[PDB]
Amino acid sequence: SGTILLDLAPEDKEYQSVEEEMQSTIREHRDGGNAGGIFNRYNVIRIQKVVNKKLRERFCHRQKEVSEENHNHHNERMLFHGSPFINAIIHKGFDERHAYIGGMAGIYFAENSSKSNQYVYGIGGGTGCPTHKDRSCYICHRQMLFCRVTLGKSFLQFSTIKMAHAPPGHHSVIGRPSVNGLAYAEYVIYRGEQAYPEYLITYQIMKP
Ligand SMILES: Cc1cccc2nc(Cn3c(=O)n(C[C@H]4CC[C@H](C(=O)NCc5ccccc5)CC4)c(=O)c4ccccc43)cc(=O)n12
Ligand SMILES: [Zn+2]
Repeated sequence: SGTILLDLAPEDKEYQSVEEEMQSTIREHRDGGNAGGIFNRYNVIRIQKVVNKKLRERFCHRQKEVSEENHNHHNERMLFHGSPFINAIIHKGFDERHAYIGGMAGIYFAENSSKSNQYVYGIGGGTGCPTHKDRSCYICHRQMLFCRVTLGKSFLQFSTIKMAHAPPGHHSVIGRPSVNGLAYAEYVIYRGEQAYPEYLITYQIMKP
């Protein structure tokens, strides 16, 4: 792989920062918690920093190109990603060519941890955890990524993003919340090199 995983200690500001971002972005979802489960907070088991020389080279190369195409600003954002492919991603990086066989074009990120949690076991939560088939499992360890995402010039729309590529002049697409539209933001990129899987978070949802 070339990937090293570095464990962050709970007493480190960096761990605490990531956990705070995860905990403070939990929101109530319009499915009544069906996809991701019913919870008010997570139990964070472990937070690991993902290091891979080649993946970083690719991410930094693309970031420079995007910066050049966007008035010298790459417009990086930290965003959550949840999907059943976390293990592949930390070793091989993001690969947009897998967007079809996954269930979708595009790689999707959320600014709310709880939105990404809805997707960890699949679209709509799939059938939940492998062991108990429970989308609201309080026992099984879940994983999500908190990633660096190069957004460049973002195309904003108040509708669900279903495009094949970013529009001309843009590097990402954001589906924006509105009245009678989306409830939470979703961020899409169309090239794997525009995201780096920086933090791997292992966690449980907690029963209220
Ligand atoms: C509506 C919606 C809102 C907010 C978030 C959200 N998140 C997802 C996550 N998700 C997803 O992005 N895909 C497409 C990806 C294509 C890249 C692929 C990947 O990089 N694989 C790595 C790799 C490298 C080499 C070799 C093999 C593999 C990961 C999945 C999904 O297909 C997906 C599938 C199930 C659940 C969430 C998914 C979706 C979404 O609709 N979101
Ligand atoms: Zn379970």
